[PDB]
Amino acid sequence: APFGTLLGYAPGGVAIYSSDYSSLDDAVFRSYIDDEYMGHKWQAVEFARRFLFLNYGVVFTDVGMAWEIFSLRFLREVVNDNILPLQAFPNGSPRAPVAGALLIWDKGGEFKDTGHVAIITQLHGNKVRIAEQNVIHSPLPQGQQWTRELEMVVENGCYTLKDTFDDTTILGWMIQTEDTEYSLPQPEIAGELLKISGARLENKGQFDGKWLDEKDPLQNAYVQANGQVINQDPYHYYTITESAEQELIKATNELHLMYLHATDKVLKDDNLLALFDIPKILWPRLRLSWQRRRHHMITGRMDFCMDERGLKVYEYNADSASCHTEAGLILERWAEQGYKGNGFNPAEGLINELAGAWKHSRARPFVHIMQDKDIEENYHAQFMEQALHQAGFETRILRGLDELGWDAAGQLIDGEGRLVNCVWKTWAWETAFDQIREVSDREFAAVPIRTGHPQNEVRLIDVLLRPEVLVFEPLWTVIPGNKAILPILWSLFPHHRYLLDTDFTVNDELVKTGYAVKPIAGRCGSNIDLVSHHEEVLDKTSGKFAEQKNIYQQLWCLPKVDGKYIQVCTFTVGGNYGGTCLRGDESLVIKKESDIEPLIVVK
Amino acid sequence: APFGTLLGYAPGGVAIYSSDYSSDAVFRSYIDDEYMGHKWQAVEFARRFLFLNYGVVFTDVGMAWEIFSLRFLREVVNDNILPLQAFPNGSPRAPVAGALLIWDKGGEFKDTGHVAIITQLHGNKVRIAEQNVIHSPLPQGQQWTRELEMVVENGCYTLKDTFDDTTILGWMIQTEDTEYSLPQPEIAGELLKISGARLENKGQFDGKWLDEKDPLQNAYVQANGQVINQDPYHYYTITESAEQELIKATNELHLMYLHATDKVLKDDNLLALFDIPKILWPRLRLSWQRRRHHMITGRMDFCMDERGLKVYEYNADSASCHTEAGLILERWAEQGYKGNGFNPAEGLINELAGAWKHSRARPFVHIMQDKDIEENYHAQFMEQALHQAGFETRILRGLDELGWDAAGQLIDGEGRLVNCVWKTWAWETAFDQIREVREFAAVPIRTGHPQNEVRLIDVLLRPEVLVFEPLWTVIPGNKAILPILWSLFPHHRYLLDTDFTVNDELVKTGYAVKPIAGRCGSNIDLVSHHEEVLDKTSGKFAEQKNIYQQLWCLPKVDGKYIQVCTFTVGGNYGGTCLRGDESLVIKKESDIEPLIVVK
Ligand SMILES: NCCCCNCCCNC(=O)CNC(=O)[C@H](CS)NC(=O)CC[C@H](N)C(=O)O
Ligand SMILES: Nc1ncnc2c1ncn2[C@@H]1O[C@H](COP(=O)(O)OP(=O)(O)O)[C@@H](O)[C@H]1O
Ligand SMILES: Nc1ncnc2c1ncn2[C@@H]1O[C@H](COP(=O)(O)OP(=O)(O)O)[C@@H](O)[C@H]1O
Ligand SMILES: [Mg+2]
Ligand SMILES: [Mg+2]
Ligand SMILES: [Mg+2]
Ligand SMILES: [Mg+2]
Repeated sequence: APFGTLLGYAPGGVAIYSSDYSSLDDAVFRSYIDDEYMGHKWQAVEFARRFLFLNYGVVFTDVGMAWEIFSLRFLREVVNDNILPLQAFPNGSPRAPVAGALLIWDKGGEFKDTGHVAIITQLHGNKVRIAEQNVIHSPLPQGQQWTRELEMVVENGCYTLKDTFDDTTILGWMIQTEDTEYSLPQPEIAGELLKISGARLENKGQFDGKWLDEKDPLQNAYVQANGQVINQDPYHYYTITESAEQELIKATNELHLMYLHATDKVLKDDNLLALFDIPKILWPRLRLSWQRRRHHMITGRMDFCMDERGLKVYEYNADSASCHTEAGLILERWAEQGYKGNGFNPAEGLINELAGAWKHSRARPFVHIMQDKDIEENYHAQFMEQALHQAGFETRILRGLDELGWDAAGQLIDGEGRLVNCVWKTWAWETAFDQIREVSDREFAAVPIRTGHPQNEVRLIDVLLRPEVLVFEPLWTVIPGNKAILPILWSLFPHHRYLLDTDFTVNDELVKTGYAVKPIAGRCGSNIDLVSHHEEVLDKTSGKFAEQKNIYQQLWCLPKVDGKYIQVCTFTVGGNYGGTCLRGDESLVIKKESDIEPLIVVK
Repeated sequence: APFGTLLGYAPGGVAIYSSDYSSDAVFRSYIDDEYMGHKWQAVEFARRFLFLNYGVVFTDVGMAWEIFSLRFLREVVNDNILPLQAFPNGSPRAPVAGALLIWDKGGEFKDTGHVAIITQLHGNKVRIAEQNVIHSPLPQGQQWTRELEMVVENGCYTLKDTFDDTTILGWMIQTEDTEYSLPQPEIAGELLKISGARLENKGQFDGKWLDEKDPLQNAYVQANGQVINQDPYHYYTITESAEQELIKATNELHLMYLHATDKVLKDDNLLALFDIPKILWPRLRLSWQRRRHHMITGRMDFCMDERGLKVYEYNADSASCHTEAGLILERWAEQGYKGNGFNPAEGLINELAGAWKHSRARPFVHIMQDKDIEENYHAQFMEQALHQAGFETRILRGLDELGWDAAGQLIDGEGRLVNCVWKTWAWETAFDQIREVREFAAVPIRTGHPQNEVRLIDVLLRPEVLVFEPLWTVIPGNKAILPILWSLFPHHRYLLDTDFTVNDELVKTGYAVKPIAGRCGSNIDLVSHHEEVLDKTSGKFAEQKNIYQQLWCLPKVDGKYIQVCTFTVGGNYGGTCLRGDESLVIKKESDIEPLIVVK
């Protein structure tokens, strides 16, 4: 049957289409049910997820290949962002494969690389019936709600299934419950596959002069701020196994959910929100932003620590994040100029990933881009405008605020006399939050913004907080961006493998392990204080946030490879993994002036 | 400045438009799916300000002065209810900024009254931001319309308006602090009495007073001939005071009811009390979330009299008697009424059309009714509203005309895909078809069948089909919610103590036993405080769970027991009607009584 042909339904009346493409017949491939993404039309995963959502209102995180599903340990309940537990069971197990359970196949034979995922509709005395997409492309029998039957075998309490193929491996089934009995543990990876490795290029004088094309305005923009220099030794680059990246993608999609699951919890209790030191006048605004703009986050960066010790996360820059051009364009150019290998730059598709985000965002036709007057932010801004243009939107880059002004009534318009109602800022939300605390001793009934002024002096706050102006990133991003959320994440996912015990007061265990003091609203590594268990200040950086609240996070020093400390950074575009990049530095603390270290994933 | 001209903004960037009409749906002001008011009255700005700045809103009200009588506020993002206090102009409680300032109708603010927002409080005056008082631009960047003179004498704060014939009721603050505040006003039971009357038997109803060549009117006749009740020359009346009361009571209980629904769907232990097949629960939740604002109409059962105003149930699901108060009674009054009074359910047809316009319903709506000449006009009365709303309709009587195609897609007796459906059928009926059956992995509906034999669930629970009323409505329409409303709003003036067991209290006051998912007064058991069964009705729900509601027998005016019913159209009062009965139990076979409101 043709691609998209309704072949029939599964229990509850869930459609099953023919995913049969054909070299004889890009965003339209996204399957959505309202604002919730189901998958890719019409893979096995898309159906599996849509089945669970339409029938149980739950969904499993984003996954590259279907076989990967078997490694997940939880599902998300949509209507409340609540996380439920998911258990795994091997083929041939005491825990019986009940109807509604997930059945996963491992890449192999009939499912060479992708693997497979299906749903069990009904169990029997010696056979189970299942529903699945992308494996059968012919219209099912009228009324039959299952695509294939599988010979089950019950022996002394052990349920085993035999597929209808002779070259496929049925991993097992998955059930949503707290009863861990008979289940398999959460797969931890071999630390050795997580270590960072350094390497060098054959110095054929590849980066001796103008290797960065200055014809390209974007690259020339980069130079204007950094010249023809990415990092000290441009002939040296690090690498990570494909196994390691997979891990990163995994830990990125998972921590994203966790972060939102906690963001949603904080906005549901004034006792927690009260900890982020955010102007009480904005609380209602935060909650509204969280509710109506739940899926509007464009991108964010996650700081990690990776090596033999395992993978841990330092912070999640969900509000403002740079380094997009670096791992995005410069490195591509770097590789294109000097890397003659088989590896690949993990951020070689960030621009495209962004355009996709913007297309599916509800941003308006014309988007004013707000940046500071730092020539250092010119390329970051132009890098995004490019993505925006690729998405089709129209833009105009605003440098500073001198161009803004109000009409007679009080409407926010730009220099050319146009109305500003949708902006993408490079400005941190915290900066706007400060223009509020300046006049904190006044009793204002609402956020103190100007809708008019003699000198026509517009302020950052007089824009981002102007009700009818749509902003990216959404206001709620400030919550998962504030480090005050770490203690809560630990409180919610205690002892999680990617987490570090964090608290507002140097508790007891932090003491015996050492810890890092970090301002909740900081960044660029400012005012960071590392204290080991021997109560010795391993390092201390200055900064302006020296007067904010702090949080204490169990120490977990960055690894040192080839004379530098290497931190790993993954990107999140629209909630899913978007790429990776390294940030090396002489000190344990990555600061603003750290360098970008070329990275190549090898197989 | 002409209509809808931006004059300026209030603190927080809340626009203020010129509501100069001198220069029909287009007038509704929204912010997303949430209603803000009528463009561009005072109430509109006041509400939009509270929603934009604090994420809260206040219930629908006829006039602005009516705000002062409210005692709650709804926080959108969580459908949670917040307490609101009212203070008189001259109260020790200073009028802080962000508070509502209500003007009682009078002088400059004749019949409407008025409401504004206190932006900044000084020491000798205050500044406010209103909307329907001016109509000219505001000074460049001025975030306030007027400054009012505040006088402070011995702990008390007073305010003088700029007009000499206006009356300032006071301000309102959302606080738990109840000091200095005004207790919620109550109405003298004497105005709540239901009076009886009679028309001049000039012989106006002795023959064919029903047009009959009006598909609707005729439809009605095919089921009941030319009769509405026993004596067409007798009617009842209620004061405008009582109607406004009935309206206030409706709007409030509606919110109260959804607050309980939102709660029920957030706690498994609670939802478990309704006996709704677990398999559906996820659907229920999903429905509440996505269909929150898609309810079209519901009906409330009230006991009104000197004693006060109590509500028995809220038929949020399968309504009824719409045509009655809606049309027939209009043909009644038109035909035989002379007085100045009016029918409280006249513009019901328009209220529904309005609700339908703003519903997200698909373009072609299939109307599903059972095969009873009785439900015909109810279905055809609704169809007319849809048509006035611009939607296309096709009435399906029974499930025979339906069928599937090769793939398994639902279609009507003309091969058209059925995707939008307004049902008269009760959701509980569908639920039963699920109880009839295996450890099914989902709602057991059919997508194919040898005889092409479709069932009710095979339609209502089919994903791509958009049903009205949405699934979540079965919660507020299930009597199990009563015990919860009591737990949430203890001794609320409109609620009656209800429990799933005859607690001590009920025993002393007497009670009514009623099946949680029943209707039409089926299996109703009324026991007195003497412990004597006052009345009993048999029924088809005898076996399901019950709840006990403290007895509170309907009044008896002119030989019959009069019960009052209010309609809800889009979560707001849509009209009123009566239902008399020889007995204390209103049933499916009870008559409708012409109701007239007089001032
Ligand atoms: N001849 C022109 C006279 C113009 C008088 N303008 C005085 C304005 C005064 N204060 C107001 O307009 C507020 N008016 C109101 O109270 C009115 C009545 S339709 N009600 C509505 O806005 C309905 C709101 C709606 N019921 C809701 O619930 O939000
Ligand atoms: N718990 C920790 N253990 C060891 N080093 C840490 C820890 N937390 C932070 N650091 C170091 O400090 C730097 C700054 O902390 P980070 O969490 O990224 O905040 P930001 O960059 O926003 O200031 C990191 O890049 C890392 O090198
Ligand atoms: N607490 C009560 N005290 C006295 N009569 C009651 C009480 N509750 C219900 N009734 C009577 O029983 C009838 C049926 O109850 P109701 O709550 O409307 O359920 P339904 O009409 O759906 O069966 C009402 O119309 C009313 O006359
Ligand atoms: Mg960092
Ligand atoms: Mg940071
Ligand atoms: Mg009822
Ligand atoms: Mg009733």
